[PDB]
Amino acid sequence: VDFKLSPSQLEARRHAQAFANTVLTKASAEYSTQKDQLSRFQATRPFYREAVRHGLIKAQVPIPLGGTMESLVHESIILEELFAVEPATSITIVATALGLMPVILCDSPSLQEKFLKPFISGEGEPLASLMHSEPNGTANWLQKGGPGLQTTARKVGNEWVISGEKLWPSNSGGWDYKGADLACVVCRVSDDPSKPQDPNVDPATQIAVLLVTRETIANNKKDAYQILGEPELAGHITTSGPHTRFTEFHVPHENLLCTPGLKAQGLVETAFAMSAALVGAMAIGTARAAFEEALVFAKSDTRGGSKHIIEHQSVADKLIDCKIRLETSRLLVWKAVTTLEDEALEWKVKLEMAMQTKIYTTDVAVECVIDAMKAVGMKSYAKDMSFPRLLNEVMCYPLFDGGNIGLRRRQMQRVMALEDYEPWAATYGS
Amino acid sequence: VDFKLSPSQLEARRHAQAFANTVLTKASAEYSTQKDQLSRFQATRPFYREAVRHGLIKAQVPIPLGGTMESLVHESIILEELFAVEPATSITIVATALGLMPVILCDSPSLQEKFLKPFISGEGEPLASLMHSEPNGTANWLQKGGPGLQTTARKVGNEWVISGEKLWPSNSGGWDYKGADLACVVCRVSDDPSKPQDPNVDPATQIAVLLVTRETIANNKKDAYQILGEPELAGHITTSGPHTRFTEFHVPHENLLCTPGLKAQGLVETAFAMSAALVGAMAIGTARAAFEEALVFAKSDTRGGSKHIIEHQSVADKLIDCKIRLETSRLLVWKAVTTLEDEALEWKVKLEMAMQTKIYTTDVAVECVIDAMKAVGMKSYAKDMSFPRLLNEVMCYPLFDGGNIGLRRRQMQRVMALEDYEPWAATYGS
Amino acid sequence: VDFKLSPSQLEARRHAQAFANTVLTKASAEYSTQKDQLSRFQATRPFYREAVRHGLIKAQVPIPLGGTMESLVHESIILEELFAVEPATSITIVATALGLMPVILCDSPSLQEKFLKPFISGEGEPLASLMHSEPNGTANWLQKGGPGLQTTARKVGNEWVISGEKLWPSNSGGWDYKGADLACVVCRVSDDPSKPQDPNVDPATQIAVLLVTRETIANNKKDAYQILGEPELAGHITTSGPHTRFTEFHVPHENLLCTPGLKAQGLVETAFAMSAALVGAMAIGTARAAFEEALVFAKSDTRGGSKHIIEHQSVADKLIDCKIRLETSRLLVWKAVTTLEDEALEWKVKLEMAMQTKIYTTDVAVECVIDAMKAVGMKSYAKDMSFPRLLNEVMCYPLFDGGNIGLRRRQMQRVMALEDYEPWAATYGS
Amino acid sequence: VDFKLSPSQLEARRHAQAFANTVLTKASAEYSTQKDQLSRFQATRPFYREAVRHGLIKAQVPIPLGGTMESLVHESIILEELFAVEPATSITIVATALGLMPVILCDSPSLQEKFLKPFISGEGEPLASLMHSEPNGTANWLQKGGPGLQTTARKVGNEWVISGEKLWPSNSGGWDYKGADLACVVCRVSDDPSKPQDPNVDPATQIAVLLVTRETIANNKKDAYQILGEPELAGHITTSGPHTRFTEFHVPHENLLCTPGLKAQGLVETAFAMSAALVGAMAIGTARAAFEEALVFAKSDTRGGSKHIIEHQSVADKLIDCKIRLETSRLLVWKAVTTLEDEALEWKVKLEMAMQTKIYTTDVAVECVIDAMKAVGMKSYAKDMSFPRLLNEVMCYPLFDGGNIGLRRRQMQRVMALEDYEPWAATYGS
Ligand SMILES: [C][C]([C]([C])[N+](=O)[O-])N1=C2C(=O)[N]C(=O)N=C2N([C][C]([O])[C]([O])[C]([O])[C]OP([O])(=O)OP([O])(=O)O[C][C]2O[C](N3[C]=NC4=C3N=[C]N=C4[N])[C]([O])[C]2[O])C2=[C]C([C])=C([C])[C]=C21
Ligand SMILES: [C][C]([C]([C])[N+](=O)[O-])N1=C2C(=O)[N]C(=O)N=C2N([C][C]([O])[C]([O])[C]([O])[C]OP([O])(=O)OP([O])(=O)O[C][C]2O[C](N3[C]=NC4=C3N=[C]N=C4[N])[C]([O])[C]2[O])C2=[C]C([C])=C([C])[C]=C21
Ligand SMILES: [C][C]([C]([C])[N+](=O)[O-])N1=C2C(=O)[N]C(=O)N=C2N([C][C]([O])[C]([O])[C]([O])[C]OP([O])(=O)OP([O])(=O)O[C][C]2O[C](N3[C]=NC4=C3N=[C]N=C4[N])[C]([O])[C]2[O])C2=[C]C([C])=C([C])[C]=C21
Ligand SMILES: [C][C]([C]([C])[N+](=O)[O-])N1=C2C(=O)[N]C(=O)N=C2N([C][C]([O])[C]([O])[C]([O])[C]OP([O])(=O)OP([O])(=O)O[C][C]2O[C](N3[C]=NC4=C3N=[C]N=C4[N])[C]([O])[C]2[O])C2=[C]C([C])=C([C])[C]=C21
Repeated sequence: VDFKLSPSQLEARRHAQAFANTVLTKASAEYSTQKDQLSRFQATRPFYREAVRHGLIKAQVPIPLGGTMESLVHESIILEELFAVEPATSITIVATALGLMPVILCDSPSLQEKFLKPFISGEGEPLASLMHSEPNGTANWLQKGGPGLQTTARKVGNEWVISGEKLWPSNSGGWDYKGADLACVVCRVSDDPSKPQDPNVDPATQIAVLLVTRETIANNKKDAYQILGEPELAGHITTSGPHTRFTEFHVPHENLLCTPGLKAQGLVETAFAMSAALVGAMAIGTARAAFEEALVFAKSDTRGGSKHIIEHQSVADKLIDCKIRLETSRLLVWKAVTTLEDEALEWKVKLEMAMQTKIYTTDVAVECVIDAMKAVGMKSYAKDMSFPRLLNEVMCYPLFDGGNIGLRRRQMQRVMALEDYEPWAATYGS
Repeated sequence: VDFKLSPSQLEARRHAQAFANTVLTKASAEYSTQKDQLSRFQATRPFYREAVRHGLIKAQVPIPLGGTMESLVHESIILEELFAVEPATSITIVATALGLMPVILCDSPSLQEKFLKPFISGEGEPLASLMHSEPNGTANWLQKGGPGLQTTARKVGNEWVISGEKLWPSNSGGWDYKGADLACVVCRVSDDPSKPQDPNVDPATQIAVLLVTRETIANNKKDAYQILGEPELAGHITTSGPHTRFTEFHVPHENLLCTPGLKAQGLVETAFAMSAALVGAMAIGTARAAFEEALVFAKSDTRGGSKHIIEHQSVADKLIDCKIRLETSRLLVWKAVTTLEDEALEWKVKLEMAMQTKIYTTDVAVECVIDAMKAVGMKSYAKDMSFPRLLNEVMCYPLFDGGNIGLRRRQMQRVMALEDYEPWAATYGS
Repeated sequence: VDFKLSPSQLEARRHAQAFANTVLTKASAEYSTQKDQLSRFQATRPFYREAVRHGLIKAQVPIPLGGTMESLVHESIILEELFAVEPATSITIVATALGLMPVILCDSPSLQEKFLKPFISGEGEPLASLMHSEPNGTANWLQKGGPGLQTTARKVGNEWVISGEKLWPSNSGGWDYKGADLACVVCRVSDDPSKPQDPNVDPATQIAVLLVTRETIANNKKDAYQILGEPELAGHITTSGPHTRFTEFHVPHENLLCTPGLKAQGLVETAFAMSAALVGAMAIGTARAAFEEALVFAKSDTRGGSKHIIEHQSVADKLIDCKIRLETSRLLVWKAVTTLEDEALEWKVKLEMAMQTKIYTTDVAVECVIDAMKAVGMKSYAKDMSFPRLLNEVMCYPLFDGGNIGLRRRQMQRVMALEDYEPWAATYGS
Repeated sequence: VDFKLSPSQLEARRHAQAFANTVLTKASAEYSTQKDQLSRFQATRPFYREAVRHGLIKAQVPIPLGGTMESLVHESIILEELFAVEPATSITIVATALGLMPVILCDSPSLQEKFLKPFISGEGEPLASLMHSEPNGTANWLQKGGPGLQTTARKVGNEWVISGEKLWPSNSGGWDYKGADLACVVCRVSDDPSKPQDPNVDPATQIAVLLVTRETIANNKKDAYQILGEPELAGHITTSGPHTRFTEFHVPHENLLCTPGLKAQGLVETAFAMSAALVGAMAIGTARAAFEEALVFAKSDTRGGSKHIIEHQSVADKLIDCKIRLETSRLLVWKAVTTLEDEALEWKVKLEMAMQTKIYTTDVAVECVIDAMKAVGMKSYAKDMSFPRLLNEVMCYPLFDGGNIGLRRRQMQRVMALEDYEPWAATYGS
């Protein structure tokens, strides 16, 4: 085994560092002057445009599909660098990547070519979004005997009609709330939403994914697609994840990601599994920023003492703990993404590895930021340092992209409970 | 041994609750429309004025001195209730109480009856502040051979001349930056601030506390007392702890709190030890609000499932951990405050108990808020819930009023290292 | 609010200390030469006798019933001192107290008078045991639809026939496997053992507690009561809790503790709820012994350095954390035992407090011992120090007397799930 | 970046598993009957003999030196499989590897060829030991101005005379207390052991390593080399780490490992850094055995419930936490040993990675065994399950091979304090 980065991986890092260093660094000056979530988001459009220009959006699509993605390892390296500087715009990129994953994973060349085109063109500010989350929650969306998703779809002729509400999906409403360039709406098939989901059926067999573009939205009545609100977040204040309501929203049958059922649910699961693995790079990035800033401070400040505070064991212990969390996190992420790319491995093995990664990396990231603040002391509580922003943003990772308590841990539990569970299949094989 | 509350204490809670729900609840609507810390602080004045009218300020001065204080247990019960609703103004009350303690503890009836007059009248909005913290830090202010406090004082004629800068002292500048009604400036005696502190002289033996009032500031040149800035805090955004600079600031000798040296340092230590214990009440209040909001949510929301999330063991485990943290914390606080009033115990014993409380309560309060958020899930990240504000505010406790890593733990370590260390003196007597 | 110990409580500690230092300290030299669990337990008999003579068994019975129990706080204080020195015999005293509680709590004066007699006489060495635990576990014994207790009682004429196996009940077989002087066998009423429990009837309504004595066993066939094995434990190597098999074991109807059903289940719950609060005293005692031995070592050993290791911040941090855990634990236990004795509080509130105590104290105790060993270093791993023993014994508390994960946390979760759940009822009343 | 294993690495795992299953599993039945440490240690000799015959000893010496070690990753895999079954003998192999390390790392083919010969012959049961640890401790053996090592050496004619005592060195005395086939005694140069170390000279410059064989001991007076005792350990009851007291022990000048000073200290530091990295493999092996035993139990036992306990979220949470700690640990170890073999990275980087590994893996392994026990419940406390043994064995890891609190963390803190500290050098290059 080896951990020596290839020339292209080293370049991806270099390129990624130069980007946010010369681009993202100027982001705050713009959105910091906005009064609301949406305004802040829109203020980042120019920076997203640059991301596109630098080919960071095209890098989210596989080469075989006209993109420039090299591997999940390159992507993890790039994300770490971006989040280590500015999550703004960087989060918009990962959001788009998620929105594209279902199409990238489906087995319909014509569908991919048609919907991925604006993302591989390298121009404009194409936004993608995987609309799954709902106001009532989704941790139990696959619970047999449960209500199931409240966003339902029914086939009426050569088209589908969507009804329901979504909440949290990133960039779902695009820059101007008239829809994202591409949205994968996850729905539960139901000819009559008024009637509860059959408690005897497997919820996964009721899943359908409908591709919704700005064109789709413009072909519908205005009251068929509307944004009820834009949540004000504690951190990631420039991100958009509106509360959207679909009322008799018509979608062409040609926009069906795939045959409703297990195949559709499998695509959503695969997309979220790959995302869970990459979320680690985001947590590491944010946590690393705190660590390096505390490290720099501890090695150059005595706090009125006779020596740099890093000389005090208690301070060093905190920093040591931070370093270890980051190091173990990155290794787990790399192992996860590489495991996901190993065709010879069973999906259950890949899913477990991805779940572990998301759970661990997001939990310790919070601890790392807090410990860094304790080591720095009172000064870390003022806005003149990065810590205030970092705490609010790191607290999002353990909650988003499938909270650890309600979703990820449960998905992992399920796999571990299987009779043929192979604990170390991803390491020593079978 | 018993824990039953007396009618006096039960009344304190009710009054604290009534005040917090009638006055404090309306604070947000006022300071939320302000742009900066200072403006947000000034916006809380009408609320501080109401606190004074409710005798909350006079309740910070012991009856013998003209106040109406009943006990530290009453004060803790009050603080828990106030902070469980709105830290704004509440933090101002505790700040004034701290700046008052030095005078309350000194054995000079003359200074007391003179400088405690405006705080017991029950009129206006008198602010007191203990100016100790400095821009370079204070965790090593007593280290032998170190730089020592940067705020020095020298005797010139029949008055003292202060030179140096202070940073973080609450309400130190007052409502209009013209100085707090009463300020206890902690300085290091030095005839020449140009030369470093004598490395062969014990720092504590050179500590002096000068009382500075608005009048004192008015009797000096405008450039002798200047506010250099107001730090933007991540939490407790309505507090004021400016960066003050003293330049040949002349103070009457009659304003010396006590003899310079160990007696002055003792007053400061004692004041900070008492506040350190009461901080636990503030931490509990903040952490309780998070626990309760999460508890209510878990017993009323199913998150799209078939049952309330509290029925999920993982969720219950989180709520249970928060409950235990809050429970153990309140008991510790109560034990600490009582121990501090037990004149049958040596100071080292009281000190150690006070440090234990501050270290434990503030540390677990952070974990309690975070665990609660993880239980609630994604929705806890939206500002429509209290969690966003609670997280920011709670992260201040482990850092302020003497950080745990640099100050409190060191103070406790010192006592434990002593030859006559009595581990359980506060419990099973000495 | 008062933590001042009365003269009787202070006297209880002194008495326990004297007993521990004069008697318990000599136990090790006796059982250490035995090659098995039973033999080691028997070797402690000549030590239990002393406990009886000192009135330790009599102190397990309330005064109104002929005992000398002063209060649970006295018991808490006594157990801490006893376990801080030697778990041997001390655990046997706790075991007897548990086996006596059902009778102590029942509403049958005649029954109490009859069966408690040999325990309040202060003669010989009477052993009591609450036989509840079984080979298949008991965490789900009250689970509706589950198999329930595998030890069942069948009413045959004027006698009860017991069938099934018990495992873990402390000293249930007495000193010679001829049975404890008094055993409270918790059974599930079943007219036909070969048939599974009825999934339509609440398990709690089928619980019966049968009193079994050495006489009852003598009145039965030899193989109607047999010890199948004596588990070799990791710690508390002198305790007895055999695997017992009841085959057509006849028990006089008069030996029925009370009316089968909710009332019987109620007695078992209250008994285990009271012990759950007291185990905290046992955990504190074992952890205190580790902390004190690490503290003494740290204050007198430099480990080849130039100063006592307690001067190193990392060592101090460990000691500080152990002290806090011990401090918060004792306060919780006292609050719990005090709450349990408050006749003005609903059972729900008392049970909740008892669960919090058992969960917190036993969990934190394990960390306290481990941290003490890390602070001491390599030396703590040799049997020339007492850590090796403290580690194995402390690890028992989280698992025994109702495991935290399967039983205690679940009982607490249930209480919190209730619609009328009052979080702070035990502190601020209703 | 790649984690895939080569055919040789998989073969190494299969070979280790076969050896542990066909040989190590029979060790317990042999040493369990012995009464003391030495006797137990001696009972493992036949098993160590088999290890030799299986070439496991020769596999501790690099291929360029005539050994058969393929790489540190192969070694890490072998150790994990061995310790997952039986630490006995396995720990002996590890001890020998550390003892040979100083010679393996020195730049003298002549010395290497001469002293490594018995260990690569593939016959007998040769033991090696790195004698560094002492009765007074060694955490501050390099502290400037401190006592320093108490085992001193002085040059007399064409040979050296050793004076002092060693405590803990594994197999230092050999199978019959006549000495290990090879021992690297770490001494502090001093012409007069009665005089204190010069507080003006860097301790590292006075370090000397002398090679002592059974022949060396046999060529000295019986009173010059004597075992003063064999500590009884809580775990790893078959390991030997005598208390030796060199008295005017004469060693040939040619047996000097290298020139006294930083070079000698460098060899010790390097040897211990590599051991620290491999210790993680041992911790993983032990923790893995606990995890797997609890996993199997949780999937096949309902504990009197209606479903396997793994179906309970609190139980799954414990197993998930264990799995994650194991996964992150193996990855950190593989990364560490790989970093150690990277000739492109400077020492400080390799050292930092090695310390992080020892610190994380050993600490986390303890938590894993405990969580596994809490998951299984009461049954884990009985010796009919392996948990009791695993708990005692895992607790040694955080303390031995350089405790984390006194040595490892201090070594890491030293590196991080360096002005040229490159946090991510091992990952993203310099
Ligand atoms: C993530 C994403 C991004 C872009 N990235 O990728 O990075 N985003 C998104 C998108 O895109 N899309 C979608 O759809 N979405 C999203 N988001 C949202 C989120 O993710 C969500 O919401 C989450 O994650 C989920 O939620 P949660 O929280 O996890 O769940 P719920 O349902 O809500 O629940 C809550 C709670 O409760 C409990 N539970 C429940 N259930 C259960 C439980 N437990 C146990 N068991 C069971 N069964 C728990 O506690 C939970 O937690 C997003 C967001 C944001 C902010 C951003 C920025 C982005 C995004
Ligand atoms: C608190 C108060 C209030 C009002 N109350 O009472 O509630 N305030 C105040 C006042 O009033 N006054 C004064 O003076 N001040 C104040 N503040 C401020 C604070 O408190 C301070 O600043 C703190 O606490 C302190 O600081 P810290 O951080 O703790 O310390 P420093 O110096 O800074 O340091 C840092 C760090 O470093 C380290 N270290 C050092 N040294 C050492 C160490 N370690 C170890 N060892 C040693 N020796 C550590 O890490 C530390 O941490 C305030 C504030 C606020 C915010 C408010 C609101 C209020 C107030
Ligand atoms: C405790 C006692 C003493 C004397 N004191 O009090 O001190 N002892 C006894 C007596 O006396 N009696 C009786 O009866 N018993 C006894 N023991 C025994 C014990 O306690 C028992 O066994 C326990 O505690 C119970 O068990 P656990 O473990 O807790 O449960 P189980 O069933 O077995 O289970 C296990 C596990 O699994 C799981 N889970 C289940 N289920 C569930 C779960 N989770 C969740 N959820 C659900 N549902 C968990 O993980 C659990 O853990 C005793 C003992 C000993 C050792 C001694 C020394 C004494 C005694
Ligand atoms: C390890 C080894 C084996 C074989 N392997 O490799 O696996 N072994 C050995 C050998 O071989 N050799 C030698 O030499 N040794 C040995 N060992 C022993 C051990 O390792 C040692 O001893 C340890 O680790 C070290 O110790 P510690 O504990 O770490 O240190 P001290 O000095 O003792 O100390 C203690 C304590 O204190 C404190 N501190 C001190 N100092 C300081 C501190 N803190 C802070 N700072 C400073 N400066 C702390 O707390 C510490 O901890 C061994 C063993 C065993 C058991 C085995 C089985 C084997 C072996």
